[PDB]
Amino acid sequence: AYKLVLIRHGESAWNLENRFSGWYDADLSPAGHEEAKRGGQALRDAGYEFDICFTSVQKRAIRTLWTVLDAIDQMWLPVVRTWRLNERHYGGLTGLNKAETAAKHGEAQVKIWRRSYDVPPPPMEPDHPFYSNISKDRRYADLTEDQLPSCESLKDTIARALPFWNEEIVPQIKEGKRVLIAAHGNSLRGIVKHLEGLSEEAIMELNLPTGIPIVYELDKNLKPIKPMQFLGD
Amino acid sequence: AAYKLVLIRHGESAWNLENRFSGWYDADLSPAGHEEAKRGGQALRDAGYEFDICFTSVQKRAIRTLWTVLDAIDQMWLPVVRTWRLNERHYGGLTGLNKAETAAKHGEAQVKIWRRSYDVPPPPMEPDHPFYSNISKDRRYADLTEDQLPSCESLKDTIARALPFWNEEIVPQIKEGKRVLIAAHGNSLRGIVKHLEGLSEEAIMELNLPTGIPIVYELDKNLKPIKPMQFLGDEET
Ligand SMILES: O=C(O)c1cc(-c2ccc(F)c(Cl)c2)cc(NS(=O)(=O)c2ccc(-c3ccccc3)cc2)c1O
Ligand SMILES: O=C(O)c1cc(-c2ccc(F)c(Cl)c2)cc(NS(=O)(=O)c2ccc(-c3ccccc3)cc2)c1O
Ligand SMILES: [Cl-]
Repeated sequence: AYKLVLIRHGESAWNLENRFSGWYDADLSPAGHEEAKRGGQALRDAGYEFDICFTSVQKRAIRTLWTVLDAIDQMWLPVVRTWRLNERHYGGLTGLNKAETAAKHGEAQVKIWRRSYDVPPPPMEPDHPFYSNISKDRRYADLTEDQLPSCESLKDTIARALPFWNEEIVPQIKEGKRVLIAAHGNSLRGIVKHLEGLSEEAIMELNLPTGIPIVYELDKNLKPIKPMQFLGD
Repeated sequence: AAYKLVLIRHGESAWNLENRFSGWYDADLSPAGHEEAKRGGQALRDAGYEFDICFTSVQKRAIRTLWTVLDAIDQMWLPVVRTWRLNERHYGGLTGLNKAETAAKHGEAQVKIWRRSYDVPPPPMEPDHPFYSNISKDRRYADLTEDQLPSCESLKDTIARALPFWNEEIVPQIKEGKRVLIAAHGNSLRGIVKHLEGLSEEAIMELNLPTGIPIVYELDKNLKPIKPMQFLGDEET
């Protein structure tokens, strides 16, 4: 029975997890850092051991992983970072709070976006205050023109995450390597969807909690042999 | 020049404060060591340095130094490669002894021999050593052949197992134009400086690298330094 563990980072600075932070590289808030500590301590009290870690290229996920690896005295582990595990790209909405989103686009369009699986929000355009900050970030310079999103539907997000799971993470798990994934709600969502074979309506309802380890036990075909478990209280 | 390389040696560890031999023991930075790294990182930030790949040991006092630097220069997203081959020199049986216990037990003449020689290792870490299993049975070394896992190391041993990693895994990255950062330890960095500068044994044994301070090499396309190593920081530092 393979053992797999996911963790989702906690709160970021300037309330950005409630402002469609997306591909903006918001750091963790102090509270989010503390959550990561607690998730780490939990993994330590339970004596978990990993052999390799996967994360995104966004600092709030990376710091969550650093914090965890610190807590469990495993900062020596190999770490692979990939843009394919980034949070969903929210296009023009990146940085808007809920009221500003409604004011600028109207309630009807917002609802359709909230509930649609393959309707992207509007793309982030060059006068967006995050446009060059994200799309001209060195860390994406190896991405083809069609790989760099200006916006993403949830389906887009999953479609770009799944290839990295297939080609990079599955082979590690199959070799018996205990894997830890520190990433974001919507990239984790694609992994949980493909694991449990969930529906679009189902994955759009799943609300993964932040800062607590998410344990999977999988059979020899990478299928869950029970539901997901949490670690802590 | 064609290429630029940055090295950094970690600062003070918890066992430095106890003046104990660490070697492969995985001692964490002291708070002052952590601040050293923050200043080093800040010096890299103020000079606008950019990297593409990082290499480090599997010892937390180097890894945390690298973490602290990547944080300071806002490049936490960079790929990072960890390897035992960049570990501090293994001090064998002296591991965990402090200065007084070492002097008391072995005397000045024998210690002076050890300090001044290049290919004379200290006594091996025997299985009844108090840190034998904490180090030699630590699972981070499970992939090592019985020949690779040292019981003790001369400086020549440490450089001999460091240089293969620099030839096989760092040189290709450099010749590929990747801007490299190595965060490691005094004696593994000694291997690299010895190789880059063609220094003699006598010279390398006399070389003490500053800690928590960015060490900058300007290399030509053959990886030959074109000037002496430079340091980044304020006038005093
Ligand atoms: O003034 C003196 O009489 C004098 C005496 C000694 C001395 C005395 C008793 C001993 F048992 C030994 Cl081993 C050395 C040392 C120095 N200074 S030193 O040569 O630079 C020197 C510093 C430190 C270490 C050391 C470090 C770590 C572990 C073990 C030894 C060895 C040498 C003296 O000026
Ligand atoms: O850098 C070098 O190449 C170097 C290497 C050695 C050395 C090497 C192998 C050995 F087996 C022994 Cl026993 C010593 C010694 C000195 N000089 S020293 O004065 O003797 C000296 C020794 C040890 C400490 C120390 C001990 C514990 C914690 C923190 C510091 C300080 C000072 C060197 O400059
Ligand atoms: Cl890392």
